[PDB]
Amino acid sequence: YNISEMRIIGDTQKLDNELNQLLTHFKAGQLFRKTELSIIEEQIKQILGDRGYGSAKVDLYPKFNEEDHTVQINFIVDAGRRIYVRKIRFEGNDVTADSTLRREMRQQEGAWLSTSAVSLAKSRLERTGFYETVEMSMPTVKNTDDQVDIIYKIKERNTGSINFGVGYGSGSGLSYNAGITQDNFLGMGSSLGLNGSRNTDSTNVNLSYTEPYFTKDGVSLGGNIFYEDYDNSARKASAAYKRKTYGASGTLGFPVDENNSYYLGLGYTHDKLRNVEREYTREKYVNSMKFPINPQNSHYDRIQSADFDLSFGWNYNNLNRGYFPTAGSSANISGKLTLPGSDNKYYQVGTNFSGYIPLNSEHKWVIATKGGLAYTNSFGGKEVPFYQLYSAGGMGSLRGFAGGSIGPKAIYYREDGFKAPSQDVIGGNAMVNASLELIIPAPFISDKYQHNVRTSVFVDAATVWNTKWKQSKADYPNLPDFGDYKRVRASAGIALQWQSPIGPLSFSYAKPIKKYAGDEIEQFQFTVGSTF
Repeated sequence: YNISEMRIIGDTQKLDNELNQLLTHFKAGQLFRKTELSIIEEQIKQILGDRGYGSAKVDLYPKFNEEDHTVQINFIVDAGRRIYVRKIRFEGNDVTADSTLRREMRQQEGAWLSTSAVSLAKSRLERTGFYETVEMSMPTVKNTDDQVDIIYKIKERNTGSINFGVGYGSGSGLSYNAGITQDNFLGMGSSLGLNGSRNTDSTNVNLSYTEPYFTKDGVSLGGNIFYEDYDNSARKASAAYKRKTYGASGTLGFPVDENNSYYLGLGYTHDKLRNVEREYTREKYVNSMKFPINPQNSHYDRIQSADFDLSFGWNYNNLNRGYFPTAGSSANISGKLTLPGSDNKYYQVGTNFSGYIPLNSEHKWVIATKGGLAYTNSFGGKEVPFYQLYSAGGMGSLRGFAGGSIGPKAIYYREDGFKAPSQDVIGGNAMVNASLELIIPAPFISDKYQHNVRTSVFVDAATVWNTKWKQSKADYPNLPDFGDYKRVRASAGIALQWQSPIGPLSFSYAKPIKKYAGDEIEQFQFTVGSTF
């Protein structure tokens, strides 16, 4: 029954200082257990470990009194010699690189052994994915004595992957993508990938190179070269056009706060447009760039450009979970700008926010909110390139409205012309959207699989306008004020989502609470996706 005191006995070398306090566990009745005496010993043999003494014998050998019924516990500490690390080396690394492994090393050479930063480095080596096997050695550098080399013996491993996805959704339709990837290319710890994918709207091929380092301090250098073939002809986010673009880009990533990060990028991009059936606001751009038109031609003599751009962003993530966060928030601040050598001459800036509030110790009843702000303008007597405009609608912006159904309408030519107001969304340079939802527990489902599904009731609301439409306002008194930010739409609905064993399904039934004439309403919306 119980214990008197604990004086921490043993040897040697001023260890009794940081050993004693305060892991001696002052007192509060001083209980004692059979299996709870194992780990306390380990706590001490680690304090020595970081200080140079790996080998350490901590012997719990308490002697009890059968009269006073008071166990006098005793720390019997054999602290061994102080182990000095000469140099660390690797073997089995046939393809890798002394570099690529000696980057995850924390322990320093010609320095006292710290068996933690050492033991934690073998853990850092694993979890990279580069090796199947990582194991360390302590051989003692004969003759010396008391010095050690610590070797890391790795088994290289297939760091090449191939991957496919297939998916279907209300807007987007049938989607698939494939990609091929070699990590640790080529023993340098970077990653090279080939990727391609298909929407109804585009096919996009993409070569990308990622250097996680570039600076010792973790700054990343991403390279990307890409081709996109966009074709918009099947929609309502008509004001259809065809765009073919190629480009290439380097972007610097900065890993600051685990919850925060920045990036800076430069990129060159070349866009080529065909079709483009010639409408009012677009013409303003076509002329802005002084390409020719010449009626009786409908459509434009094809349009081309590049486009050196600068890019900066900031990324905040709290979010207590990968998917279905239950608390925390997340946010982004991003900006694009075209540089002196570009055509086009414009800038973009954006901001999103998503946050989650639980009403519960439980976390089953959560209130979530989301808001986004997007704004483009141009300069140098140039208009914003019309294919760079915003629209809202659909999951992600305004449920119950079809994708890209919210924004300024096109006005095509009817010779005299530009008195053929259309339903087609041509898009705008200012977007705001926000959303508020109550996540409630999923009925019928549960209890073990109750995560994996998220039921909710929401209100979405969005608005897309053209800031410059004032210059064109009169001349079209019988069309709405396309420059009025107040022509906000909104909806309310139920929304189900679930992470099935085949991939993520998410559903939505939404009814509009505010629409405008000619708005395309798509109440039921859903996506379905799989990856292999």
